[PDB]
Amino acid sequence: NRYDLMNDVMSLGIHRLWKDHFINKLDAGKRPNSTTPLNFIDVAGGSGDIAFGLLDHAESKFGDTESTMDIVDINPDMLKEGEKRAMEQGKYFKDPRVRFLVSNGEKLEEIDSDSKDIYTVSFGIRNFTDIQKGLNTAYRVLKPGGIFYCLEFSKIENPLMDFAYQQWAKVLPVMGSMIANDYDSYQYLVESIERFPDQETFKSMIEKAGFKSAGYESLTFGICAIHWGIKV
Amino acid sequence: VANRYDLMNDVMSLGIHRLWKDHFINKLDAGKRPNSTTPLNFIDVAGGSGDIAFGLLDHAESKFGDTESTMDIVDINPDMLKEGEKRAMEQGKYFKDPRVRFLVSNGEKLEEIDSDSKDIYTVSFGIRNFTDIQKGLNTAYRVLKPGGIFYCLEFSKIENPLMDFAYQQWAKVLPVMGSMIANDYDSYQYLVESIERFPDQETFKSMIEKAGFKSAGYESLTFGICAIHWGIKV
Ligand SMILES: C[S@@+](CC[C@H](N)C(=O)[O-])C[C@H]1O[C@@H](n2cnc3c(N)ncnc32)[C@H](O)[C@@H]1O
Ligand SMILES: C[S@@+](CC[C@H](N)C(=O)[O-])C[C@H]1O[C@@H](n2cnc3c(N)ncnc32)[C@H](O)[C@@H]1O
Repeated sequence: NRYDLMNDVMSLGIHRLWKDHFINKLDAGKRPNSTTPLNFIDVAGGSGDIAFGLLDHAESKFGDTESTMDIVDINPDMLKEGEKRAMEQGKYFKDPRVRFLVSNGEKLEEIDSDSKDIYTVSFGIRNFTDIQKGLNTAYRVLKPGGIFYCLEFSKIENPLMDFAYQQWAKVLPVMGSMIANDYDSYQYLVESIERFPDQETFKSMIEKAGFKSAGYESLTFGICAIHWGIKV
Repeated sequence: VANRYDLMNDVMSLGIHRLWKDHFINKLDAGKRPNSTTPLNFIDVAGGSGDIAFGLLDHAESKFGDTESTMDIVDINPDMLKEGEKRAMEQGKYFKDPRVRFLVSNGEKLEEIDSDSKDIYTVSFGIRNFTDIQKGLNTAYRVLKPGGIFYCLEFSKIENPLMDFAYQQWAKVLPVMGSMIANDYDSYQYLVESIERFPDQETFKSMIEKAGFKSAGYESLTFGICAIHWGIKV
């Protein structure tokens, strides 16, 4: 919930709409005239907004109740909350299709090479101590024709909006400290967005990982962005 | 609609509003004691979603074993009360319960609520939206029994100058991000202005005393970003 709250606050809840757009744009899932089940992997899943979102979208639009989902997070306490959310909604709790896994996105040692059709990472890759290694691991995990999809904060192009965002980013750790004694969380959040490579640099890092037909779509003037790539 | 209100609460308090509400319920400490046989009559106003209402009944059950006290959840917005009924259904508690009623009504008048029928009156972050605050306080006095308790959780005036300074920068930038990210300057500016025009701790206390309440008082929370105000009928 700590990350849920910071995402709610930083984006004023609009991250929900970014996630809805992200899922609809990817448009992943087993088509009705096919019996091959897709193997999803959602890295840095946390409470599971994307993982459950992908599964829900695949069912309602395609009638897919076959595809498997691996939800991966480095933090066991963050993962548990995802499974805790799964029981209360009562849909993906104790489901053979859905696996919760404690693992580092830079390694993913438990995952087999060339085993996954769809890789997603949503607002998590910026927290990786090594972003490139995580991108290389993403490539390793996917099989030919596999789609990499990333939702993450980015660079705001417009100077006025960026200037307003910087002040927002300045006042957040101050307010987080005074009200919630949470300076470190908000400062690390703000600094992780600042350090993160812009739309073009990140695209190059995705290409450097080995992905082809790589591109991006800046959302809400580039406060965040959707990056993609296809294997081979 | 209720999601929108939960979001603005999270954003303005940075998620701390849940700690305010838990302190609010714990401080009130309401419920039929195990040495008593008389159930209490609760009224909750301007909280159709049920955050405080469900919390009050849960607390009374947990601490005292009180599973008999009645609760009237009152909101002017029918959409908010639908969500509360949806919450109660999905919760598996307080849905289709004779103890719990969901009622459409204006908090300034509470016409469907009889005089001297309630033991506890609670309003949480809703009274600042009342077009006339005094009318709401007078009505709260009317529905309460002798010995009835008025309890209020609402945004207030910050008493810590450094917290105030930080808040003023917050209040300026927040609606700007509202306009830029959410395409919604109005809601956030309206929220900031509704907090600004609300009476301070001493003024609101006076208004509660003008309603007729005795032994009135307040406790500032988080440097006075919000406050708990109370009053006892006779
Ligand atoms: C804001 S959340 C993202 C949750 C969810 N994907 C969303 O968009 O709301 C960040 C999550 O990434 C996880 N994380 C951070 N570093 C990681 C790493 N190296 N490998 C896997 N997960 C990581 C954190 O534990 C945290 O739960
Ligand atoms: C932000 S919410 C309250 C937040 C949360 N549900 C709680 O009680 O802590 C404000 C609520 O007060 C209600 N409200 C506003 N003006 C009112 C009035 N004059 N009478 C009754 N309810 C009112 C609104 O419909 C809205 O649902």
